[PDB]
Amino acid sequence: LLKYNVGDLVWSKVSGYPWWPCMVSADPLLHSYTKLKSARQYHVQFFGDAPERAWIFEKSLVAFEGEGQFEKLCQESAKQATKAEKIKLLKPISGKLRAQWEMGIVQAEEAASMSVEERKAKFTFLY
Amino acid sequence: DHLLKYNVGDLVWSKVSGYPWWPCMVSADPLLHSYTKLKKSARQYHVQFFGDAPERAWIFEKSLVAFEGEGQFEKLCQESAKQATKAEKIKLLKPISGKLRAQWEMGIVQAEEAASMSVEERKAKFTFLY
Amino acid sequence: HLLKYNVGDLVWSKVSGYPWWPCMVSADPLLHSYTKLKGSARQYHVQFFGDAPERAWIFEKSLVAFEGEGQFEKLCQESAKQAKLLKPISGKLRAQWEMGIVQAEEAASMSVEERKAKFTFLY
Amino acid sequence: DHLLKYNVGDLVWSKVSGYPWWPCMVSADPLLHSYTKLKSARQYHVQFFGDAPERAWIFEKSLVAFEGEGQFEKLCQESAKQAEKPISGKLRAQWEMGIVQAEEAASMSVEERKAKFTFLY
Amino acid sequence: KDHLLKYNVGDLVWSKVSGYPWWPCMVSADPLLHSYTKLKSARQYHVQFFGDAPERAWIFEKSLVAFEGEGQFEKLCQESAKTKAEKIKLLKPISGKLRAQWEMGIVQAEEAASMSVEERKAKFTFLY
Amino acid sequence: LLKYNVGDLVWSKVSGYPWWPCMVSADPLLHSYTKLKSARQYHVQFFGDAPERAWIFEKSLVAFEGEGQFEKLCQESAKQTKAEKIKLLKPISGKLRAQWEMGIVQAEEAASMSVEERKAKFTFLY
Amino acid sequence: LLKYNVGDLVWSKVSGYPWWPCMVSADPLLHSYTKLKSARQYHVQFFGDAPERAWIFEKSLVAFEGEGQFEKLCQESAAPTKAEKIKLLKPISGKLRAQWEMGIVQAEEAASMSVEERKAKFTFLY
Amino acid sequence: KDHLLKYNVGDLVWSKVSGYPWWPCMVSADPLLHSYTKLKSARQYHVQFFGDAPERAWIFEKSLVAFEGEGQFEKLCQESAKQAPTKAEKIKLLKPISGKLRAQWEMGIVQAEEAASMSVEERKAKFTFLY
Ligand SMILES: O=C1COc2cc(C(=O)N(Cc3cccs3)C3CC3)ccc2N1
Ligand SMILES: O=C1COc2cc(C(=O)N(Cc3cccs3)C3CC3)ccc2N1
Ligand SMILES: O=C1COc2cc(C(=O)N(Cc3cccs3)C3CC3)ccc2N1
Ligand SMILES: O=C1COc2cc(C(=O)N(Cc3cccs3)C3CC3)ccc2N1
Ligand SMILES: O=C1COc2cc(C(=O)N(Cc3cccs3)C3CC3)ccc2N1
Ligand SMILES: O=C1COc2cc(C(=O)N(Cc3cccs3)C3CC3)ccc2N1
Ligand SMILES: O=C1COc2cc(C(=O)N(Cc3cccs3)C3CC3)ccc2N1
Ligand SMILES: O=C1COc2cc(C(=O)N(Cc3cccs3)C3CC3)ccc2N1
Repeated sequence: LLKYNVGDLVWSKVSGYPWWPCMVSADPLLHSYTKLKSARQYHVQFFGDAPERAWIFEKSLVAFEGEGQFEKLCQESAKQATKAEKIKLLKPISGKLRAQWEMGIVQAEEAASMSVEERKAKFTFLY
Repeated sequence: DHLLKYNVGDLVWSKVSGYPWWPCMVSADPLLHSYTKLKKSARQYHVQFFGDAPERAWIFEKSLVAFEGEGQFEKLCQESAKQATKAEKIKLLKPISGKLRAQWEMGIVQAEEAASMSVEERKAKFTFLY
Repeated sequence: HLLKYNVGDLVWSKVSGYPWWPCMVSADPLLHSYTKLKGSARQYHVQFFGDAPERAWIFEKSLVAFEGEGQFEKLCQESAKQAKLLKPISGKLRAQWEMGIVQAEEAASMSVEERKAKFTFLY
Repeated sequence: DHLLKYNVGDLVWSKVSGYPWWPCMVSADPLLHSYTKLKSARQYHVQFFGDAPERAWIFEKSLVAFEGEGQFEKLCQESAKQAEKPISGKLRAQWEMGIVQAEEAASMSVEERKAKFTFLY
Repeated sequence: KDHLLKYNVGDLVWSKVSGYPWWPCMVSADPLLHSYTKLKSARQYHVQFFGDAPERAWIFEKSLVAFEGEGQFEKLCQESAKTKAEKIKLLKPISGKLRAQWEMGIVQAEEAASMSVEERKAKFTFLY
Repeated sequence: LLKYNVGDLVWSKVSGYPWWPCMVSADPLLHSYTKLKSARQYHVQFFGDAPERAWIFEKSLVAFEGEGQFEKLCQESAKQTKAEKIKLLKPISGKLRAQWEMGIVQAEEAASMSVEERKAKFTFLY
Repeated sequence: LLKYNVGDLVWSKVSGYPWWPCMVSADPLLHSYTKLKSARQYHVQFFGDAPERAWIFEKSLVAFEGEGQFEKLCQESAAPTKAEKIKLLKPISGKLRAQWEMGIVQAEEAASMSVEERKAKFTFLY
Repeated sequence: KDHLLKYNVGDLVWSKVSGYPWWPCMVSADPLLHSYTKLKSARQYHVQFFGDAPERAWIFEKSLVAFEGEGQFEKLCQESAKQAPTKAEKIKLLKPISGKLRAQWEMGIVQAEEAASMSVEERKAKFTFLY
């Protein structure tokens, strides 16, 4: 009766980073995909050419449908945020990070076009 | 997926001609990314053979039996021998030796540890990287 | 423009003591060439499809363009007439041969560039 | 493939905002297995040459066919006029390493350079 | 004989590197030099930093504290804080990528602590 | 109170193979080095250029001191089936003789080291 | 008649970094260890827990004897620019100090070995 | 230091292992022990066997011959069969290699001949097998 399961596509918010396309996965060492810290976390892998992973709170996850959600996610996170935080959040990503974000989105949209089992077999990053 | 006999992470015994019934786990093809196919008229599942030197194959459902534990192996042998050629029966009942006996034993140890786990955890621990 | 095969082309290869095997023409990971002349008679570097991949320099005379599994029967009967060969493969080798066929038929359903990017075995 | 400006193995200079024009090679995505796509505007997948290789989907407008190092000065002066400094340290070394790899790759037939310089991922 | 040093291979410690928070670590052998401790008059131990992006270093014994759990971190910070700029920096709570990796390390160290030293060595020794 | 511990050098006997230079190690997956199958087993790594690993019974392990033990191990195993004895005393050849030799060279180099150092140098990665 | 050869231990200077313990090695892709750019360069590998590599000019290389040279290298490098001198003499800290220290430890162990043995142990795989 | 031995790291040799044909090899350091030669009264060298499935071994100097090219293989076989006092050993030695082993032997020769066309430093950097 949990909201997300292994293979589910999510957007994750990490402070200092834009909403990033992710996939819920098992921790390569701890072999769990969700845990309690009173507050639920899920283990995610960040999509793109330089993959990363983290334990992200459910409050910082939104179900991924496509790229078109990103604008609303920014404007909603800006309205919920400190005067300096809002001006920082609405600012568009550039350079290396813009390319990697774009690469992530391309991988996530390709993953979305697949059945959960097939995308787990293709897009689960090996560690 | 909820409609097939087996799913990714399920533990099965696989029979390959010339080999004993082997402890396996149903898994995604590392290249083709499918775990089952029709060869439609006959279903196959992609399995990984447990042990210190892992292998993988597409095995017909007719050659798969749900894994419960080591105690099933004797019945599987005696049933396969009764279903089998005069030379095939004498070969099937003969107990495994050397390198293959060790690797079979190692597989059994891995399968029994995998069986003591929830499907999600065993997929995350026992899925062999290729 | 004069070679019969190019990198990414799907072929059947015959190695003495083995059945006609589903392969793909590839570059040598060290020598970086896909074809050479042994001496008068052309060879191509191929990768044998399956769960346990291998590679070799095979003579053009031992290569046939891969269309699908349906060719295997004729390849056997033709090799037998030119010569054990007619006897069907079993055990581990039958499984690996089957796995190769499955990989080759998936590779055949793809554009040459995509199949090179997906099925070129890393060494 | 015979209809696009670039193909797998072609050497190009790539411009990424905040980075100098970089010696690259057109290649297939190691995951998606495509080398070009449309986003109305064509992109090509490239690998950045060097001792620490990277890769990206770059628009055709930000790619220039690589001939040699001698082009870099003009590319900078043209990119400055269209747009408010010479590279140093770690980045200067890695850029230099890319030039060395790209110029070696340019001295080879497309098939051989694909077999030698395609970065494994 | 190893039974004479304060720490041994597999022991869980907190390590302090200037500009970084007290980090959950395990004492391990150098993957190249194959030693876990050395003298520089002053003893050092080779450690691995726990997390999703593992690192390693030769850290002085003076900068190591035996790991019991996360609850020690607050005292370690307040004691390290007690240079004017260094104190204001030390007491400040970690954010972004580093906070996530620190959290991942703690999760790994607390799992490792729930194990016998032989098992934790076999599970948590990072390959190099 | 166990006879062997992680890093200990042993000779292992597997039916159809000569007594082989090994090291007691933790299973890369199960993370245990010993188990009870009433009869104790230890997880070992076979030394050589093509390393292998297995769960071997304590009855089939002998503490490794050096190569000089091999002759006695053969003659004792032979004394312990008529065909099995003639096979056991026969000296190894080809690929297997080379790999056995490579194992002994690695084991003797491992023996010249403190247990911690040999664990850090000779534990095969899986 | 080249000053350096594969396996030789040197100090390399890269702008914005302290003199770093290296070892001359062949380029893992281009298979050359030296080239001319007029001015000779050597391919070096930077010692440490996070190894790197580069083509460094001979003018920015000094034969490595030991850590004791570092102080003189700094004071000699300390640069017509007033800001450059104050930044060069300043001691390294944090992550970089640890990795520099790890490099020195590796270079001094490499120095205690014959060239062939150190090439077989310390050549970083790529 | 290493200027007095017959072979050095990077040198191309043919190696004879009982039950196998004379094989194209390169003298290399042991990936673990980091030595390329040792005494067992009799000198051995660490070699890597060329081919698509590389192997390595410590081979006695008596079983090594400096590699010049493929053309030497016939004489090496003829010399080996003449030195082999056993009647069965001679008939086995002169027999030509087949199947998988013939292909891998061929692949080794192709690699060794490429390696021979290079300076010792370059061939060490290109053909030293990673372990
Ligand atoms: O290709 C990629 C994918 O992953 C990235 C993560 C990051 C990245 O730094 N983060 C923050 C992290 C938290 C835990 C570890 S990483 C994520 C964006 C939120 C930066 C660039 C990346 N590039
Ligand atoms: O560690 C292990 C696990 O896998 C093995 C498979 C085999 C083994 O050969 N097989 C047959 C195969 C089918 C196709 C590829 S392999 C399986 C027993 C039925 C032998 C030894 C093994 N040792
Ligand atoms: O999955 C696979 C793919 O490759 C194989 C090759 C072989 C196999 O042994 N060969 C012969 C070879 C010649 C050169 C190297 S290998 C090829 C079939 C003709 C056996 C099993 C395999 N299984
Ligand atoms: O050796 C190398 C090669 O690649 C590099 C890329 C970069 C580098 O950061 N970039 C920007 C990127 C966009 C997408 C991913 S990386 C490229 C120069 C434009 C920096 C240093 C490198 N060093
Ligand atoms: O997942 C992880 C684990 O290791 C890290 C180390 C560091 C990190 O940078 N350090 C400093 C180092 C000294 C020697 C090499 S690295 C350690 C915290 C003190 C940063 C992020 C990490 N993330
Ligand atoms: O370099 C090496 C080291 O390991 C080997 C094991 C074997 C080898 O086959 N065995 C039997 C095995 C039991 C379990 C898995 S392997 C061991 C000798 C007893 C053969 C050759 C080897 N070569
Ligand atoms: O463990 C290590 C070893 O290598 C490093 C290089 C560097 C490092 O960044 N450099 C500069 C480089 C030039 C070419 C590529 S890298 C070298 C010190 C001069 C930083 C940290 C390192 N840590
Ligand atoms: O591609 C290759 C290269 O190496 C091989 C070695 C062997 C091979 O088995 N040997 C014997 C060995 C002794 C020590 C380890 S291996 C060598 C030929 C004499 C067989 C096939 C090979 N294929």
